[PDB]
Amino acid sequence: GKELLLVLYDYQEKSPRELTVKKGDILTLLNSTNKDWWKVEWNDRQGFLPAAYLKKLD
Repeated sequence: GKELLLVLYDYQEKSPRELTVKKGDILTLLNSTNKDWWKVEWNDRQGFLPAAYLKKLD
């Protein structure tokens, strides 16, 4: 029950609740109810990334 996401562009965190990711990383979607910010899971981390940086793969 994992909805996968592709990171489209590098992103550097701007708060302690955000992730830093690189283009091509594959994440899991946790919550898409905010149009601008999605909560995601990657490695052992859970945090936010801007929705514009992500593509749903399912």
